[PDB]
Amino acid sequence: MKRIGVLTSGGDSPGMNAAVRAVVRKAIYHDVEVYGIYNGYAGLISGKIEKLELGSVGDIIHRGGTKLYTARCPEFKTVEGREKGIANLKKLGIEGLVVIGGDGSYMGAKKLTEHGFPCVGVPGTIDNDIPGTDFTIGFDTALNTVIDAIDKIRDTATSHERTYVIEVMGRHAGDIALWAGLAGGAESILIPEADYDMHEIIARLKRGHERGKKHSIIIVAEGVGSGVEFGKRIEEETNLETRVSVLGHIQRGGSPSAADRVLASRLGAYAVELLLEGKGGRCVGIQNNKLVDHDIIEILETKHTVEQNMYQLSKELSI
Amino acid sequence: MKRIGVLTSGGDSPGMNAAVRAVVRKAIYHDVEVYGIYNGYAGLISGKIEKLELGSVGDIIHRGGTKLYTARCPEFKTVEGREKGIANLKKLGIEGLVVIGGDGSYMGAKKLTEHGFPCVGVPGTIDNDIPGTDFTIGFDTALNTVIDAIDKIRDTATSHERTYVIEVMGRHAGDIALWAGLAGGAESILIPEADYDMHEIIARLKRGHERGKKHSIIIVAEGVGSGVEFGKRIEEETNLETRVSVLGHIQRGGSPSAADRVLASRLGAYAVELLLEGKGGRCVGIQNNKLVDHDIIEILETKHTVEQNMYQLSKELSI
Amino acid sequence: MKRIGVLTSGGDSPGMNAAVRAVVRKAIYHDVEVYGIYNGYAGLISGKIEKLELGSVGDIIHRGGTKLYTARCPEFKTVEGREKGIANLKKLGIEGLVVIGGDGSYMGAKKLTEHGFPCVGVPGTIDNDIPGTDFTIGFDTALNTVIDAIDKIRDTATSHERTYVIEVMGRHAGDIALWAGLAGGAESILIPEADYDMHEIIARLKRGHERGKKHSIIIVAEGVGSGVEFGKRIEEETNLETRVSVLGHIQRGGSPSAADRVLASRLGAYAVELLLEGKGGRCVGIQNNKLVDHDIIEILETKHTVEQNMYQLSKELSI
Amino acid sequence: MKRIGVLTSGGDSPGMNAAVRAVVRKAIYHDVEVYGIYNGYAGLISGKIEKLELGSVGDIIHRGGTKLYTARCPEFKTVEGREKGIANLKKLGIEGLVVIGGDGSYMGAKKLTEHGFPCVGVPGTIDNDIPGTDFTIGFDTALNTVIDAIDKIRDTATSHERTYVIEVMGRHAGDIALWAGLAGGAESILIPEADYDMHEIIARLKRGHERGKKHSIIIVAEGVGSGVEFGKRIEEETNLETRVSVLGHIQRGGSPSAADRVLASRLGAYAVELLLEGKGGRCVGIQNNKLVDHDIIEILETKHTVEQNMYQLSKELSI
Repeated sequence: MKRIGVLTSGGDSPGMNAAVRAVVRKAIYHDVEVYGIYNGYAGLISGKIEKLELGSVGDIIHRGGTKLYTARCPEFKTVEGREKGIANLKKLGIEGLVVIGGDGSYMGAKKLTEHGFPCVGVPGTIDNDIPGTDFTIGFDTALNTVIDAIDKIRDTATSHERTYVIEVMGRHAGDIALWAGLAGGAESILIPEADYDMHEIIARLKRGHERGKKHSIIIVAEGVGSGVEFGKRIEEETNLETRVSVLGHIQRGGSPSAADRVLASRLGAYAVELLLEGKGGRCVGIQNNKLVDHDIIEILETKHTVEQNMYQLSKELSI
Repeated sequence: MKRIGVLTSGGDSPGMNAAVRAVVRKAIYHDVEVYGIYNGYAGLISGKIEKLELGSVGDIIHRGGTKLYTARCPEFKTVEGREKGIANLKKLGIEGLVVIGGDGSYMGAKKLTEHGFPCVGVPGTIDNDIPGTDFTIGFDTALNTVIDAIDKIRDTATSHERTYVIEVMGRHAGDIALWAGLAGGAESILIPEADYDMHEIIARLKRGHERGKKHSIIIVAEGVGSGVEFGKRIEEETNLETRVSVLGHIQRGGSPSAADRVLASRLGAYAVELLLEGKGGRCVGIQNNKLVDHDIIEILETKHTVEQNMYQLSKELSI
Repeated sequence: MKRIGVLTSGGDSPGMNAAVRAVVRKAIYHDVEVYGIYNGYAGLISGKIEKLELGSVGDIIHRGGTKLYTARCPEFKTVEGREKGIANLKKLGIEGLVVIGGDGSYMGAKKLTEHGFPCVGVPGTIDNDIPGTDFTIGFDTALNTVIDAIDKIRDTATSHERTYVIEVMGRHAGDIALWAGLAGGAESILIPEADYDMHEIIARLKRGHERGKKHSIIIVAEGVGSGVEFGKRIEEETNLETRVSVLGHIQRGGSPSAADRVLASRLGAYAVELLLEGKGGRCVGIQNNKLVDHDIIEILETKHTVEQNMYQLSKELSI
Repeated sequence: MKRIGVLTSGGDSPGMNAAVRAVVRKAIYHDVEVYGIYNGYAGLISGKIEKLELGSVGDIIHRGGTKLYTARCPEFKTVEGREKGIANLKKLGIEGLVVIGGDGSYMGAKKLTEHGFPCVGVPGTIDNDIPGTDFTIGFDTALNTVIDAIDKIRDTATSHERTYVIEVMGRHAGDIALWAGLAGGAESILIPEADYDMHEIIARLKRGHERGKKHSIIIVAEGVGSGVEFGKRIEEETNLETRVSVLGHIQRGGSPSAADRVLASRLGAYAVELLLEGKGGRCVGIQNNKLVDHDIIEILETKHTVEQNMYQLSKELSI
């Protein structure tokens, strides 16, 4: 292989630039040309595609977002859109693709592999919800964004002796909520993977202000519901000054943590390695602190777990 | 004067600990005892009041919030509550008070001055809306909190070529919005002090994506209305992927900037100075980069201004 | 067991407070009293020891440093000092210790175990150089402190087209330098575990400014030598504007990352678990993303490794 | 005037990009072309000069450093180099310059003004040492960088009960040291503008550990001397665990504070205003919180002051 393409799709995550940078530098190390495909899969159709040179990735490792941009491409799922896509690839003689992003995106990449264009998938999402990896690029950075906000809310909650409900992103996964709750010492944490009881939660909360906890923080993964809901249902059964904050899209942006930069660098180079190796339809990741890769289809079946032993601990440390 | 009290009321702001620390150290420098009154004016009634020693303020300069806590005291406005308050003061022989916080709080302090208890007011609020000062303690820190969030939203807005409406606090004042908009290069800024036109705003926004601005940031002071409102009214007349984020209470918390620490230190010591000087019913502040103090009643009349020359500039730099 | 003690010794690391908080809450969860021993082992001698209550650990999870303090105790290594230590323990009926900190500290804890006081060791150091764990509490936070400083130096190095040598801590281990070099995209990285050639480094550096790299960052673990030394030996063979910066003790302080909070919470609670279990002379940690514990003596022999596959990568991505 | 040029020289400072962005947008607002001159004055000689478009300044307001780069140009001081400079300007028909940076740089701009090329100077330096302005672009951001490092050192100094000497930049001015010392609650502050006594400093320091201050922070402007020097002379007369840290070039880099963005935006636009007005040989700034401009030569004579009333305060709050 002498020429490959690279793109980012799904929700952007911090560390995507560091991955792109890694795919480019690693390929050029091996005398392979790399083409930046812009706007996710929507670039395979518009043909917005450009050679990426060394100087192209020379000031991005520390930058949030993706310099290739990202976009939803239903067009590409159609046989028509798909072949417009393939035709643009052949046209530039691109032989393989590294796809960086969500689990929506791993489908486009197995499709292309079956049509002669080997693709390797790279997990980019703050949600930490891609199978085949303990960790996705942007998770760690998200966590730091969250705890930073929580730390600031604790200052005001404490000064005013108020209780706060904080909604975190995560889509359908409780990892952000679970790790950020733990890390911020939240009185309770609500996540899709583990049962909660709202009465047990009020209870823990009255028996905190009894003993003189004046303030509390409750963490709610957006995958369980709305913080503005939980906050009111709480104000009712305690008649107690409650505030809600919905952190929102800040969780997505920002210069990536050291953890995410290293992860993106390691996985991006890894991906190129397998492409240049005759492997296609694989995704890479980190499992048990070891770099692994997997047949994509084998593991799109497998369902996501948080570590329950970590949820228990959050209960034991909140009392 | 040999014994004074100090308290924080209204919304807490970062830098309040640094002010308290300054009031305590400055008084003790002058052989004056200081008493920490907890829970704002609500402590003058409960009598939750404690001598503050040097070691009391020895690890707070960098801490957000107020270690004296703060609370609303309608009780204290009543003649009854007020005299319970006065009685607790006499009881401990506290002769004067430094009051740190909002403009609600400057009233309690003029009241006490007329009843023989000289009080000096110190501007603590992130809103920057206290007359007698160009700047209030916590403003600068708020600004940094805001631009930090904006910087993170710009990463995702840019990657996805989306337009964002960001709601900032400020109560009734546009200073947060105005300074943060400018500082983040917002396409437009909505503030109570200056007229905006929503059509002029859509216009500036179509004539941006014409020339190929894929993304925009619009800043809305909460004193003009709801970002979830503006965001939808925008989605309608552009049919264009709009997102809203309501920053919320993070703007209130967090370790204070260097600017706020210095300001709080300078004003807190200044306040003690005037108390120990036979001045009462005064507030202090910084005007034209000079430390000043003012008869409170003379200037509770005066109405708040942003700098309009700074609003113009924001228009000229957004086009 | 109904009563245990906890202390921090060695160099302090961010996340030590979160570990202490976890040891306290986890033990109180199980109806076990906990005593805070201050000033490391020097507290077992002075008897500066205090019961720790729930409210004791109620505002520290996000705090850098150790609220129990830490100090070197040669005294304690002596039979005399040691038995003054033991006598204070019996005096308060403390039956076991959780020891949080460096590998110096694991010796004190095996000593106590042989003298009827079961001790469990917990890895607290930014150096990431404790055997039995892939990661030590404070490493991740150190990394972020480093990359943050690097990011700032890159700004000025880039603007002025200068080359910079940056010395990072790590004692005898290259993990900080290795991970932070990778994460910051350093042109080269000098670490004790892997050979470097200074001429190969000048070479990579001339062949960078040939192709128009105006600026470079070189990372030096303090365990290989002095940056002020490498910088000059570089200025000589290139006659090229070189700057050195020695990051220093900032790498030790600061509010811990989400990663370090979680790690410290998990390992702290884990430690209590084994103490309360009849296990002594063990240290815990995380290996292959799994919580593990080890006979201390078995593994004080084992020698530290960085991941060499990660050093290669840094070479491949710098060219 | 229809065509101007803009460049940055001297030490780079955070907020220089925001100033450049402001000069460009403000001129284009008025139908005036702007040319980016690269590498400071060294670009007037090499002719490395490029038209700057709107999209040129579209993603820099939040960026540290200068995208125009900066360099020392002794060549330009020579009549020869100077006229190669002028010839490149005429060649592109550039009629005026906005010069952003140090006080070295204000000389180049008065020179050009006398040779028919009106120039306006804009204060860009972290040192806050440019006459005609209370504040220079990058100062505020420097302060925050410093206090952030101090806050981290306090964590470890406190945990270990050590005393620390911290050297800060500032060249010949004590403003960084003075403001950051105040803001960090330093035990003492050494600055060129105010006398210190080393024995008075040891004294304050023994009478601190008498009363049980276990740790202290001393701040030294690099313009008074070396921290590694003060630290040793302190270790001698106290025999007390002393540590030195030289913050270094981190103080120069990093995304600018909200304060610096606003200042740079305001002064940048202001500069263009005067150029387009027939004013030349002027520099702008902020004095008594008011935007002002000054004949350059009139005020290169005037000598720099810190506010002494602010140094006193630091003495009074440290005791």
